[PDB]
Parts: sequence; C-alpha cells; structure tokens
Amino acid sequence: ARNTHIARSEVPWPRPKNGKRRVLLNNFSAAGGNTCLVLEDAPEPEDSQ
Amino acid sequence: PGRVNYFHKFSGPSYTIDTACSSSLAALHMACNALWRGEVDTAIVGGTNVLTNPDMTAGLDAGHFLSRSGNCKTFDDEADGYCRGEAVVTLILKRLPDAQADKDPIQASILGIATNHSAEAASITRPHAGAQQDLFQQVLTETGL
Amino acid sequence: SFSDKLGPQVNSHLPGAKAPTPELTSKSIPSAIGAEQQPMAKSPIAILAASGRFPQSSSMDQFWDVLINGVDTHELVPPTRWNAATHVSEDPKAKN
Amino acid sequence: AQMRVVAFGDQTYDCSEAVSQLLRVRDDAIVVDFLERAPAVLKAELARLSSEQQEETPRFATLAELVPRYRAGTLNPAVSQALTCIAQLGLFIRQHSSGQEAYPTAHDSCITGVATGALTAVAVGSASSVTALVPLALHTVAVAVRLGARAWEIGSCLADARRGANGRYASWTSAVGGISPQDLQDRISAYTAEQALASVSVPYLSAAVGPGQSSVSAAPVILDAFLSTLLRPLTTTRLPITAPYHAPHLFTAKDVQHVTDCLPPSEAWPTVRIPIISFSRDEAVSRGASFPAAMSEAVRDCLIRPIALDRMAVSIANHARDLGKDSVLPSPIALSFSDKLGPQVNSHLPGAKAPTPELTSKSIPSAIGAEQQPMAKSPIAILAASGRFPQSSSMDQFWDVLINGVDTHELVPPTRWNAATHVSEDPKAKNVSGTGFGCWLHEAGEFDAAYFNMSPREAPQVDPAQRLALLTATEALEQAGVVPNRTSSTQKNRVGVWYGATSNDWMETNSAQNVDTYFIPGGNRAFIPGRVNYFHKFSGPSYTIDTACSSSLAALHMACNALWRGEVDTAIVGGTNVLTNPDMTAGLDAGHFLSRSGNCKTFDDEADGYCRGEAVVTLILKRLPDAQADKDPIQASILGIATNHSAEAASITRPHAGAQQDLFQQVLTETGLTANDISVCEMHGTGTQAGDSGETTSVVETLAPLNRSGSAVRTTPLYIGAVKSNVGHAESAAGVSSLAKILLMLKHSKIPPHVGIKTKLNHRLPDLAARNTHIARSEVPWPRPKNGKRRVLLNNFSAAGGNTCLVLEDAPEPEDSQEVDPREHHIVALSAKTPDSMVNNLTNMITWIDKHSGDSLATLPQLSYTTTARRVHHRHRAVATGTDLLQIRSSLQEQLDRRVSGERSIPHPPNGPSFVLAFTGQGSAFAGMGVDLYKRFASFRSDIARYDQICEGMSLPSIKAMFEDEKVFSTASPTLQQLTHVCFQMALYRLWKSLGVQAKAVVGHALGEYAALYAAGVLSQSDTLYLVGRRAQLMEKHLSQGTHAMLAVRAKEEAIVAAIDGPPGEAYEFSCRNGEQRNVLGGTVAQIQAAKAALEAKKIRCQYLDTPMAFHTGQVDPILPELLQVAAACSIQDPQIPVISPAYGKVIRSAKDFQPEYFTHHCRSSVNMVDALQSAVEEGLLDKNVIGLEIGPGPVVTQFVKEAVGTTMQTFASINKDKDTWQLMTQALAKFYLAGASVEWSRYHEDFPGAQKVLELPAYGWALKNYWLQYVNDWSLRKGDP
Amino acid sequence: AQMRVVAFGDQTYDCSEAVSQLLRVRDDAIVVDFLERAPAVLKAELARLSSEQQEETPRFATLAELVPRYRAGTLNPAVSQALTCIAQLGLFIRQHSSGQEAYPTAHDSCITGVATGALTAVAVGSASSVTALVPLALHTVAVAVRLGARAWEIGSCLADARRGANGRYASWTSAVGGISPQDLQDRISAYTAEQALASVSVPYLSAAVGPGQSSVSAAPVILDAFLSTLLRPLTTTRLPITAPYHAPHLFTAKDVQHVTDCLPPSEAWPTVRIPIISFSRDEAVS
Repeated sequence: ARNTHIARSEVPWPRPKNGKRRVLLNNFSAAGGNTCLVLEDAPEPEDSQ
Repeated sequence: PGRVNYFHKFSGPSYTIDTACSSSLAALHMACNALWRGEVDTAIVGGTNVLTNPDMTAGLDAGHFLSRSGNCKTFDDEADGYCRGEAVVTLILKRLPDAQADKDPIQASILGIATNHSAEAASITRPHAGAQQDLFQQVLTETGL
Repeated sequence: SFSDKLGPQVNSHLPGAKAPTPELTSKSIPSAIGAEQQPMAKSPIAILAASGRFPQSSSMDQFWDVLINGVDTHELVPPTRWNAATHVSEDPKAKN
Repeated sequence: AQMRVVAFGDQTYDCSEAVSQLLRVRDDAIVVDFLERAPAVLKAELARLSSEQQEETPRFATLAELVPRYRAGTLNPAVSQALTCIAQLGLFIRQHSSGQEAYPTAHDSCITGVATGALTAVAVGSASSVTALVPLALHTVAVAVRLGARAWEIGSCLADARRGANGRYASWTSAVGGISPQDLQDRISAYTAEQALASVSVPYLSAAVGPGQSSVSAAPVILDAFLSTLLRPLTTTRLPITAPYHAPHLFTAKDVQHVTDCLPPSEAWPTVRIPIISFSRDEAVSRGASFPAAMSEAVRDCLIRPIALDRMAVSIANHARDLGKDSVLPSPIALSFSDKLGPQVNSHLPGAKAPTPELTSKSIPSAIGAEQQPMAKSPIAILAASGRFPQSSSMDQFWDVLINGVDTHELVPPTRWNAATHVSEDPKAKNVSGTGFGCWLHEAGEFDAAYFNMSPREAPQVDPAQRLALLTATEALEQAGVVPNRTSSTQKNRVGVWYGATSNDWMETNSAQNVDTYFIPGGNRAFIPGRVNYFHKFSGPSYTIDTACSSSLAALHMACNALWRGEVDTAIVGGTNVLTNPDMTAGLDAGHFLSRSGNCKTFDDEADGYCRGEAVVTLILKRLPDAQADKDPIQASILGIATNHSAEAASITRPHAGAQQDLFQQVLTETGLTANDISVCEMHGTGTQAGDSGETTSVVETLAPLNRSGSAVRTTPLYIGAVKSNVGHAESAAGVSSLAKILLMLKHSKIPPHVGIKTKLNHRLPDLAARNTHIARSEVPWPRPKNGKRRVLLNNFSAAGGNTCLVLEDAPEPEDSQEVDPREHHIVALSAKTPDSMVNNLTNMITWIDKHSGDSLATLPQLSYTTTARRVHHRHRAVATGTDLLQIRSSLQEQLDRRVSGERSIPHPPNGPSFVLAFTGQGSAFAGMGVDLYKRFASFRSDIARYDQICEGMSLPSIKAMFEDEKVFSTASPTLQQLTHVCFQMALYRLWKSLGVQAKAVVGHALGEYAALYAAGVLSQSDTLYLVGRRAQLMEKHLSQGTHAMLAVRAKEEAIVAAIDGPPGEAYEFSCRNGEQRNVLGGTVAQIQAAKAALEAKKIRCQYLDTPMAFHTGQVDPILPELLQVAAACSIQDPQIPVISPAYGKVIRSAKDFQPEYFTHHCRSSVNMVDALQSAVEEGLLDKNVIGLEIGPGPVVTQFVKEAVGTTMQTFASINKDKDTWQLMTQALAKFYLAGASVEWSRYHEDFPGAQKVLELPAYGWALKNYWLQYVNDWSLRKGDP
Repeated sequence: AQMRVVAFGDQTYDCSEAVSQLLRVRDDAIVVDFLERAPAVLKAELARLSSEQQEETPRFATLAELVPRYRAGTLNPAVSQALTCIAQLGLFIRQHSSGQEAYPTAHDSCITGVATGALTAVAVGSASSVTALVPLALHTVAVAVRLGARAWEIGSCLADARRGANGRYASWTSAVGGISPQDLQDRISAYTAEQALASVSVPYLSAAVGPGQSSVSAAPVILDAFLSTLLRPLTTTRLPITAPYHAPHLFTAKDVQHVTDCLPPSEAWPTVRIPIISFSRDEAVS
C-alpha cells in the first residue's frame, strides 16, 4: 500500500539520468544508542578526455 | 589504530570507539566530526570483530540475544534473534573538494550523520520506535531531502 | 501576498511607462580557485576506498559474489575457535 | 569639508602582529569566513608553482603555522606577499564590518597604495560593501601569490643562495639615506662603469623615499659589495625584501600578463568607483577602469615602476584641493611611518582641522542572546566534578591526601587476588608477576541498587566501573543544580554522555566464573554511559572511548567537539579504572611497565616504572554562555584541546618528544595565549626515566624557553607537578584525575607539595632553576591575580603513542545580585528515595547548617532556592520553615529526633493531593488586601493591570488605585468594591494555578460565583468583569440606600422559625444558609429590626451585617430583566471541573444549566450552601483526604466546607487581616509539598534574584551495600593446563 | 528614471517554504550567522513570557523544528510573529548579500510594509548595509516576539480556546467580499445594537483592502456567529491570524510602550534614512 518492497529476487537499480541515488543506513545498539546515516552517489566523473 | 599509525607514520589522532553493536558507525560519526572542523584532512575509519572467547557467546545466549536455529531471519514470521558474525573492513574518507582535488576515486558521498539514545524504552536493551523515528526525521531535515 | 498585482496597481496611478529587466544582469564573475567550495562545516564527505574480510570472502568482490547469489554463510563453530562437542549443549546445564 | 584617505603599505611593515590579531577575531562572521577561505586559495595557487619552488614552501593547515616562519625569516617571497595582502585585506574588512564604519564612497574618500598595497587598493576600490569585497579580495590574494612567485623565480635565476644559507632569505634591498636620488644614481652608474657587470645584474635604486633618502636593490652579494663603498656620513639599513622588484630591466609586459592570468575574462567584472591615487604613474588619479585592467596596472607598478614615495602626500593634497575639501583624515592600514602621513598631507593644504570627540565612538546595545560569540570556538565551562580516589570518598578527601603529601601505594588486598601466589621475586612460573603494588579503592563494591532500580540479583554482576560511574554522575548532576527539562539547555534531548574506559576486568575474571543473564549488559563497556543515559532519561549521543592510557582526555576531546558543533547542550564526561584481572598486572610487568619497588617516583633519579591505581571521575560540561544564563556554578573553563600521535618514535611504546612539543605549541597558538600566561603545568609524569626526561624537556622548551643570551625569559615562576606520585597511574582515569586535582587547587588557591622525589632529582633533566621553573616540595600559595586569571596546561600520553593536551582557565568573576530578599519566611525541602536516605539527608543538612550558621544573612534564601528549585524531589519528603537558619535547624533537628526515635517515613501518594477552591463573598474585604502580592509578584501585577484596562474599556471605574494607594478602601463605591473583589480573586487564583495547584472543583459563596465560573472554564475574565460590573451598576442605579438589611443568627432553622411570629417569606426570607448552625436573614430594615427584637428576647446572639446593599432579597427585583439581558450576551461553555453552585444547590457539570436565567436566579435566589455541599459529599467529590484552599480575604467558606465534609480535612488560607501573607503562603506550600504536590518551585523564586544562587550542599546520603563476586581458586595461573 | 519599492507582507502570507529554504543556505556567511543568532534571541525573549504562555511554547534546538508545527497550525502568536519577521529579514539579507544586490538608498528607493512588515520596514530603513543591519534585525525579532505575546495575552483575556480545539489556534479574523467598507460598518453596528454585547467583544473592521472587500476580526465564536448573518452574494474566507490586532478599543499607549521596552535608551539608535511609506498613518511618508 505504501509502495515499499522487499526484493525477493535481483532487481536493477540504475542511476537516474542527471540524478543521484540516496540511501538510509541504520545501526542500533543493545545499550540503547541509535546512529543513522544518509548516503549519496559520487558526482559523475569528469575524467580528462 | 595505534599500529596503523605507527606503521604508516600517521601523526594524527587515533581513537578506538566501543559504543556498541553500533561501534563502527559511531566511529564513522566521530571521524566525520573531526573532518568537519579541520582537525584532519584524511580519515581511516574501520571496524573489527573476531570471535575467540566462548564466554561471550555463552553470555549472549543466556541473554536471549542469539538464535538457536541458524542465521538472522530478517522480516520472517519466526525470527528468534541473530547469529554472531566476523568481519573486518576499513574505509578512506575525505572532504569532497579534497577528494576531487587529488583525483582520488570516489564511490559514494555522506550527506549527514546523527546519533541519539533510546532512553525512553521499557528496558535498557529494548528498542524505542519513537527515538528512531525522530533520528530519521532529524537526519532527513538536516540533509535537506 | 498578492504581490504580482502591486506593480500594475501602482503603475496605473503614474504616467505611462514600461521597462523590462535584462535577463543577463544576474551574470556573476567566476570565483577564485579554491574558494568556490562551501565551508568545511557540513560539507559532503567522500568515500575513497574500502576493503575487508567477510565470511567466505577474502575481498569485496567475493563478498558481492556471496550477496548476489543469495547464500548464507552460517556454520557450526570450527575446531580452531573452540570444541563445539563440549562447549555447546542442547539445553545448557553446565557452567558457562 | 574633510576627505578620508585609505592607505596600504608595502612589505616593509611587519605584519606578523596583524595576522596574529586577525586569527584571534571571533565576533565577526565576514572576517572568519575570509580567513577560512584565504588559506584555501593560497594553497590552491601554491600547488601550481615550479618544482624547485614547491620544495621550499612549508606545509601548513592554517595561516597560524606561517607566523613563526615569517618571524624567523625563512618564508619565500610568494608566501610573504600573500601574507601581506591577507593581513591588509583582513584589517580593512574587520574595520568596516565589526568596526561599524561606513564603506568609503567616491565623494568623501580616496584610496592609495605603495607597491604591494596597490593590489589591495584596486580590490577595495572596485566594490561598495564588504560582502561585495570578499571575492575580489580572494582574486587579489591569488594575484599576489603569482606576483611573488614570478619575482622569486627571476631572482633565483639571477643568484643562488649562499652556502651559509641558514634557511634565511637574504635581503635584496637596503634603504640608504644621506644623498638625493640623483647623486645615488650617479654613484651607481660610476660603480657599474668602473666595474664590469652583467647588464642584467647591476644595482638599481627601487624607490625615492624623500629629498635625502632612497632605496637600492641588487643581488645580496652585489648589494653588499656595493654598499661597502658608501662610507660615512651615509647610513644604510637592510630592508626585508627577499626578491627583486621595481626593475624595468628584469621584467616585461609578458611577465605582467602572466601574473594576472588567474583572472578569467568576462563582462561582469566591476569597474573602479572610488578614485585611486597612483602617485608613481603618469596620471596621479585613476578611475573608471575595469577590475582586471586596474589589477594589471597595479602589478606593473609593483614589478616595473620604481616607488615614487616622495609624491604620495602631494598627490593626495592635489586631489583634496580638486574636490574642494580643505582637510584630510588618514586611515592607513599596515603602512610604515603612518604617523607622519597626515601632517605632510595637510602641509600642502590650506590650514584646517576638525577634531572628533572620543565619546562619539559608542555603540548600540546588543539584543539579549546576540552578545555571545558563535558556539564554534567557545569556552567550555566545567560546572561540577565528582570522583572516587584511593583513601578518598569525595574530592575534599582527595584534597586532604594531596595537600598532606601522603603516599597511597600498597600490596594487593585479599579481595582482588592473593599476592603469595600471584607474585614472585623473579617470575619463573606461568602467569606470575614480579610486582603486586597499586593504589586501590577499598569501597568499589558499595552501591545503592534500590536507588537505580537495580535488583540484588543483578547488582553483583554489574562492572564496578558502571556502578561508580552512575554514583559519580548522579552526584555531579546534583552538585551542578541540573534537573532535566528545567531549561532549554537541560532538555533531555540535548544531553550526551562520554566515558573513557580501557578494561572490562569484571567480565574476564569475576562475572565469568558463572555466566548469567546479566553477563553482557553488566560487563560490556557499552553500558557505562548507556546506564547513565537510561536512568536519567537523557536522549543524546552516548559513547565509550578506549583510546589508551589517555582515554579520559580523549573522551573529553570528543565531548568538547560535540558541544562545539551544537549537537548537544550539556555533556557528562568521565573515566573509569578498576583493576581485578591479575593477567593485566602480569602482562604489564612482563613488558617492564611497572616498577617492582613502589609508587611512581617522577623526576627521581631512580625511576623504574609506574604503579597501577584506580579512580572514577565524572564532570559536567556546558558552553560558557549557557552556564552563565542558567545561573549554574562554574569553576573552570576549557580554552582548547588537541590530539596527535608519536608515530616517529623509535618503538611503538616509546614516546617522542618532538610530537609532544608540536602538540603543546599548536594548542597554545590556537588558544591565543603566550608561554608566560601558563603558571602551572600538570604533566603526565609516569615515573619512568626516559619518558619523564623527554616530557620535562618538551614542556620546558614550550613554556619556559631560553633567550639567545642564555637567561630565563619567564617573568613569573612556572610550577610543575604530577598527581601520579600520590595516587598512582589510574591509566584510564588519569586525565580526569589530573583535571580534578587542578580544579581543587583552583578552589583552594595553593599548589600541593611533590612527593615523587625520594632520593635525588634526576640528573638527565634540564636545569629547571635557570629557567624559572620549580618543583614544589612544600605547598606554596597560588592566589588569583586581581582583575585577572590563572591558567593551566594539562598533558596525557599513551602507551599506544597518542598524546593529548588541554588548556584550562579560571571561571569568570561572579556577578552576585546584591538585592536583599524581601521575603521574611523561607522554606527548605529535603527528599530521599528511602527512609534511611531520609535520615542521612537530615543528618547531613543539620551538620551543614551548624558549620554555616553565621556565614551571612543571604544564605537562607539561597539554601531555600537550591533545595527547592534546583533539585529532584522524591517520594519521601521533609520540609522546614522559619525566618532564620536557627529556626530551620531546630525544626530539622526535631524531625530527625522523631524519625530516629522509631518513626518511619511513608512515601507520598503517587498522584499527589486533590484541591477544592473556595471563593468568598464581599464581607472579609479590608484595606490593603493583596497589596504585597501586587508589589512582589510580577504576574499578579500584570493581571491587575490587564483587568483595570479592560474595565476602563467597558466604562467602569479603575481598579489599580485600590492595590497601590491602600487608603482608598474606606471611600470605595459599591461597584468599585465588587470589581476589586472579583479582580483580586481571579488574579489570586491565577497565581496559585501558576505554582502547580490544580483545581478539581470550585465552590463560591454569593460573590465568588463569578470568579469560580471563570476558574471552571465557563466564562472568560472579560465576561466575569462585565457581568459583575453591570450587575453592581444596575443595583446602584435602580435601587436606593438603606432599603433593606441583613442579619445573621447562630441557631438552627427550626428555632429561628419558631421564635418569629409569621410564616417565613411573607415578612422575612432566608438569604444565605451557610451551615446547619449558621443562617442569614434578609428583609426590610424595619422587618430586620422587628426580627432582631423578637429573637433577642429569646436570648440569641445575633449581629447586624456591615453590608450596605442586600443580595438575595426583595431589593433585587426591579433589575432582573436588565441582568437577564446583560447575561445573554456573554458566551458559555461546559465546565472543565464540577461547579458547586449554592444558587442552585447542586453539583452542576454541564453548560445547559448556566443559561442566562441562572445568573438572575443566583442574583435573586438564596445561597443554599449546605444543600450543595451535601450533594457534593454524596457524589463522592469531597472527602476528608481532599485538601481545601481559600481564594479570598480570609478562611470563611473553607470552614463551611470542613463542617460539611468532616473534622480531619486540613485546610489553608491565602490572605488574612493580621497575619503576614508570606507566612501563610509558605505554610500552604510546605503542606502541599508534604502531601505530594509537584510545586513549580522555579516560579516561586523567579521574582527574587537575590536568592538565585546554587550552594554546595552535602551529597546524597546513599544507602550503600556491598555487591561483589569474589575471584577464587587462583585459576588465572592455570590458563591452559588440563 | 525609475524607483524600486521593497514591500513586506504579514501573517496572511505563508512562510514555511521561505524558512525552509533559508535553513539550506550554505554559501552565505551573513545569512548563516543571522540564522544562528536569531534562535538565541528568540529563546532569550521567549523566557520572559508569562507562565501560562510558556506552557504553550514548543521546545526547539533550532528553527528547523518550528516549521512542522507552524504548518500544522500549532504555533502560538508570539513564535509565529517571530518566524514571519525572521523569514522576511532573512530573505532580504540573502538577496542583498549573496544576490549581490545594491542596498536600498533614499535617492531611488522607499520601504513599505503592512502591519507585521512595518517592524522589518523600520529595521531595514535605519541601516546602510547588511552588516550594519544584522543587529537591528535581532532587535526587531525581539520586538516582534513581544508584540505577538501582548496580542496573545489580550486575546486570551477576551475568550478561551474552545473544547475541541485539538491544539490548533482558531483564526480571529476573516475577509469579507461584496460590500463597501461603510455598509459593512453599518451592518456591524446593527448586529451590535440588536444583540447587546460587551464593548470589548464586539466585532470590528481590521482592514479595508479594496472598494468592495475588507476584513473583520473578533473572537472566534463571536466571529462565527456574525458571519452567519452574511448571505450570498456575500463571500467570506478565513485568514491565518490567531490574535486580535488593529483594535483601538483593546490596546492603549501603555501596550505600545511595553512592547517596545526591550530597546535600551541611548542616542546612537540610527535614524531612518530611506523614507518609509506609511499608508495607514495620517502622514503618508515618514
């Protein structure tokens, strides 16, 4: 209903044109702490031609 | 990290973080904090875990943390705890302008990182959904996404 | 609020006149090298490399080989860590 | 009529001081941003130099590292030009941004610049604001770097540094005075003609300073060979120019073009607006040129044209004359001989002057909250500190051991591990050590499990480190007066915990002898801060730092980083070390780390290792402005902190003195202090010969250097000490232990003696006496300089190779409010989680009072404030009231005697008390009613003012005069009287509601119905005012004076009915039925007289009522329609609480009963108080356990409530005709507190600043118990045997 | 030949987007400094409010946490006033610092603002550069907090929040269309005469926005009852104003003096140098 899936099989994850992919990373604690992290994609490489 | 500093002759800070099962990400947060105020220009973040003491496994089992059936059955209806794993991994970090100036390879970019404590949970070990939701929303707002 | 009507209303009380805006007025000079970057505080942090040793994997490529193939790596404790036959019981009754 | 002139100078001006000053600016955003962005541009431009040049440039992170190199003279021309430009631009920006100076304009100002300052002239002449100037400044910086690099390249190609370079760069020019430029040129021409020289290497004059002064440039060797021929009376001085400049025979247009190639081409380049005076060029004044073109011309000036400095003043004066002005006011920046400028500029001008008063330099006051500097790079305040050291259960006992110079080391106690089996003279057996000495805490197993919700089963298997961390953290939080959610900075989401631990011996040795369900929670180091966060409900980051033997200062560094980034507002930092694993001692002795003789003997000639000690310490940190705004107690400020690694050591464990010296210098430079400001240096001093010698030499070289003459440069003694010779090496709490010692010395203002040196001072140390450095052998006074502060340097090193440094400071001088607490009576509150803790707290408080009985007269209010406002209040409570400390002491002593005699404390009910609020009629009003409340409480004053203004809005008489004059009650009109009564009742109710008194039901009596209805949410304040005012006005208007009267009889209803002839109602009617034995009769004055005559004939004591009007009688008939019309206007609502209404004699609970006719009925019908009270008691609303408060001039209605309810219903009043209001208020608050009410103590003291200070009260009286898991059977010596 | 006029709005305009955008600026030092200092001044001034007002104020570490509450209509008048003024000043400062726009000058510019935008108007008219304007901006933020607090105090005095409020702050005003202001005034007078009402709770004309439109303010229940009397083709639309304003029969010179009592007396206070167009006043330009 919310448009979220658990990939039961390999699915492509292509980079959007003129865009980036973003990720959320969670790592919690038995002591109680929580750490969250928002990841991105590296800029398109401007390698000398 | 002391041996890494000594062998490679790096004369910058050197800490080991023992936060928790989240030690590696806490160390990453600390490294980013150091990077964000110019203390260091390059960082070597990592995390290690090698199991060689039966008593830690015995204690974790006695605490009902581990699963007596196999691996971690995430999202399953019969999930009954996790199983211990071994892994060592190291990463190299830089501020994006510095990474682009030196022409280093870049695999991803960290936009923001935050930490908090589930201090309102029923017991110390159990998690608190409200705290995690607040953390996620705070990070999202800070990142501007 | 309703700002777009301020112009027509004010100019309706004045002698006829209409002047456009040069779209190129926003042209800016180029910043000095090394200054265009945003301050160090809250700046993106790059990940340059990564290495590790995971179960059934002596590199990251082998880690991906494990991940994409959907194989779980759990197994009983080897004999080089401790002897399972005596350190593990169906119901723990002995010390430790 | 006056023109300002901005002038910049050349490289001749020593700019090191200016650069040092700018780097210390913290209150200007523009300057800070510019100084962060200039190093980046500088580095980017340096990276594209030649290969040989790049080898000679230093590597730096900030501009600070280039200052000492600039002073030493070992900085190449490129960086020198860049630094000159940066200093000039930063000075100008700071002057015109935080100096609040109008930017120069084209009509009142001109810009001039000597060769290197010609670039900055273009940079600031092409803008109109500092914001528009910042980018041009960076472009100019890059251009200057390139210019210096080009000159350096040409010079280096011309000549090579001599063999004896020493690193210094020779000077390429020298100022020669004594002849005019023409004679000097003739001499140079003759010299180069007689002597054959390459046309490209001849000497040339690069300036014309004046009629008899000039400058000459050439390659250092050639210049020296030429200046030798200039004999007396000509004098020559070597200027600090390290490259050739102003040489039209060494540079061409190509070089000028190359330098200015860093500027890309475009059309958005700003032009030159403010005229620039180029005294060296043909056209003195230039304007209207693009930015790149003017920059190219400036570079040409600085490379190809000689400085015509004998024409600057003439050109400026000519410009001033042309503009028509008559005087010039100079504002030179980094200009040499700047003082002489203005005189010679004005010499060419007609005489004129215009002084500026210095009193006009004043500035607008900053808005509250904007005066503080940005949280980044802000002092961190230490508010409190608690710890457990050997032979010390607190910091006072730690001071005792320090000052007494006692040695603590001893053999292993039987509780840890047997020494007869784990120690041998020469280790030969497996897992056997040669040393068994240490400094132990003998009460590490003592804990209050109940206080922290732990269980007797779980407590033993919790690492003593965690238990002591909890104890010390709670103690430190209590000592700092921090209660969660009390303030913005103490919100639970803004508090984090950092702890430094490096061992979990409990898991290895004690907990592992039997693994139970609490093995991991109780043993893992993750739970040392986790338990603190969980128990105190702080929801901020929590970390454990295992850095090294220097973990505590690493944790402090991380906490300060978190505070400086704004991710927390309060931080709890600490460090733990409890030794219980014999294997750790065996492995430290196998590595030759521990001494086999005794304690750490630092600076001694026979140092042969250190001793293992134990210590737990916890501190509370906070940014300085947040602590000051919170009225928290501050005892030190952290100015800076840094870390690095000794990775160049010969061995991993061995220290490296060079790294330590770099760390100390870095911290000192960042903090902005000089070597002479540090009076004390607390060093690691771990009692090892080589390590002690290296640390001492590095510290002395940093803080106590030697001048070239070989004499001391310090003007004040520097004292060196180490806490480790007294308590050993805590080795994970060592940093916090040293910091705690420093705090104690700051408190007591004396330096304790040093006990490490037992035989003889180590002979490898530097001669300290020659350096003005001392090792205190007897305690010396350490007084705080008046109008000054004393600072410290703290060190902490590691076996892993990490070094940490920290600079401390004295707290700001207290600004204590000198206002005297007008309150007469005061309230002191104690609380505990256990009856035993209650007895302990009472005993400790009584002891404290005796020791502090006569300290001052302001101590009682501050004790009240600390005990009530700044504390957490638990289930078991005890309170004391009095006017002086002696009364409180006596009351507390009586309570303690009764408690010890055999009584037992009982926790208050979980939900607290329940209140019923009674509002009185218009009978108890007296002159001066609530006049002290109007004077002392600001909320009451505001409420009364608002009510008065609203009344004036509705055409009603003012009410303020009845609360200020106090002499108008006598002649108050009846409407004014009723208005004052209702307004006072409403304001008073709002006051009590502000102190945490919540109403569960409200009951009025014949005039409190309006206030009660407001308090129940039925009406608003405006509606109540309108109703009461219009009712009174109608009563006064339609009716007359003396029409009826009222009387009261102290007899039953049947008796009064029988004693009077005639049925009730037709002649007389009941007006109020206060109680069973109390009734009030009303009727015509003649009828009242007849009734009194009839009843008094029966010998019944009745009394006339002073009320002039008559309510609930026949006199209120001809105004009912008007009251009905008025009441239909006001809004109505469902009450939030039951409204006991005597008018209807029931418990009304809905808005359907408060229709407009209800008000008319009340204004006419009788006050059937008794029936309403009985209805409420039947409904169960009122019980004997319900508290009753009296919102009114006296305890009238509450008495009736007590009769209706029972006889054991404690009740209190708020105002009285004879008793002081503060006595009653204090008594009521004390009884509510004892009941269980959560009083808003913060609001009770907010209006009395004189009482707002936190005292150092005795710590909590914990009910300690021993929880230990003994290590048995010596199994650690058989790790691997069958 | 041409002059530019900078106009500031009021509470009616939504400022969530503006405040969110301002918090994402990273290339401007002045804007970052202002957005760091403004929360400090707001927290310092919000600590001087009465007890009942502080229980209804949210706890925020930074301005980012107030946007979600502002959008949900759960922000009391004081913080809303502060946020509106902060957004206005921040937008102006960013435009004139990063936008590289010349500061307004009296020769070819004039400031103007409506009720809430007049504070920002005077703040911007007394300065000559963004650097010189930042402190006056913080003073204006404090004054806005105080003004909102006073209006909220009086409004709460008049009437209390309804039972089913659920947190939201009921609007106190509403725009009216289809009448000239005069006939609407006579309608208000007739409705007041027919139902006797306290002189303080009577509806009043807060604004006259056009020849056939205007605004009417009153207590939420009084306003709701009155608007039911207006029948088609009479149109009514609510506005997001949560306190009584523009009420000469509720506010006096004492309230004005109290609101502006956070500015210490001194003879440095810069004098407005660029004319401010005051259309409501008797003197058009001051």
